[PDB]
Amino acid sequence: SLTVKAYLLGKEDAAREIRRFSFCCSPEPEAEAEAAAGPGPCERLLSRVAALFPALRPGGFQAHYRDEDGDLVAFSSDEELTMAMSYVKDDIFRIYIKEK
Amino acid sequence: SLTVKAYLLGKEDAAREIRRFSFCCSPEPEAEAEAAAGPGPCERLLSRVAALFPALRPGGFQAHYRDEDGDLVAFSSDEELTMAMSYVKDDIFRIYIKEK
Amino acid sequence: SLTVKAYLLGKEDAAREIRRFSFCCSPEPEAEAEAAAGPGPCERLLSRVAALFPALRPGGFQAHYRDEDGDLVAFSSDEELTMAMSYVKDDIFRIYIKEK
Repeated sequence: SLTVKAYLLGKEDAAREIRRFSFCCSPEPEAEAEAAAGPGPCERLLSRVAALFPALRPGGFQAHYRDEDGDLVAFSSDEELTMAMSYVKDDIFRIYIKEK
Repeated sequence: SLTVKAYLLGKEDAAREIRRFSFCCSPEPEAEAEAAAGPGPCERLLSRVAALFPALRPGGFQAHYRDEDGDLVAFSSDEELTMAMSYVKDDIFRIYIKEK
Repeated sequence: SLTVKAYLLGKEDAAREIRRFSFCCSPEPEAEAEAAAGPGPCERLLSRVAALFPALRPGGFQAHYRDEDGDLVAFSSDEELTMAMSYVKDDIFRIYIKEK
């Protein structure tokens, strides 16, 4: 299991709302194309953040993760998630949620 | 029939979105308590504005109507609607929508 | 794999020597009693620290790990290792080596 921490950013980049959800270490929830048609972790995470942060649009936001440099990188692909977890050594995945 | 015009207000009180819906001249849509349990026009209007203006909360907004003076009066009662229509002579009811 | 960082402490608790070794995520290196006769991780770690820190005795030292409070707890049992790793979220296990 891996708890993912999300940080909501308003206009002054100030923490509006905080919420976390339990995630599986598994690559993807489903295997069939009826349930995985390419993505998996990204589409899963972006789903929870939507229901968790109703303050903004359901799918009208980008999640930005810090890199080795610290800069924000708006991720939106499973390939980018596998990389983002490579940074964190612990079982906590922090990310910066922003509404488009 | 009576078309109700709503004006969405952001932070700078600037018209974000515009949308209208056809309303009935009738007092209330239903008569039974299963369908009218006190309110009628207010609850009906506030319902449409929610589905029409998804940009904000479903029921986390107040509709303000101009008076004889011009000032905004956040209405939220059927008794206030019957009065608001008394101002307009035409078949067009304008109101200022604001998200709480 | 899990890199274990060790910190050598002299008389003034000052970092004398620094050295790291690659460890396996596995419970124990061997299964037979000829190779595991109770311990496993502790006996393995304490073995490397000895060859790595020849400055002191081969088996005349105690390794102290920080707890939730931060205090040092001289560990010397496999049961204590499994717990020590539970603190660190990353893949880096830090410990304070002291010669008896």
